Amino acid sequence: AVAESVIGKRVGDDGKTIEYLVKWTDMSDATWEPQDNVDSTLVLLYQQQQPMNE
Repeated sequence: AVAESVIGKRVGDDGKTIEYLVKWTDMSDATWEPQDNVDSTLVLLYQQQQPMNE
């Protein structure tokens, strides 16, 4: 339950993403990365993929 590891999306960080998945460095499968701008620092990046507008 901390901001450390974040690497989960339904695709790659190139130009064809699909969905958000957040994975911590202790309890994998927490919240979400891509469509999840509830951080703006660790997610927004993996969300660079997702405009966070669905």
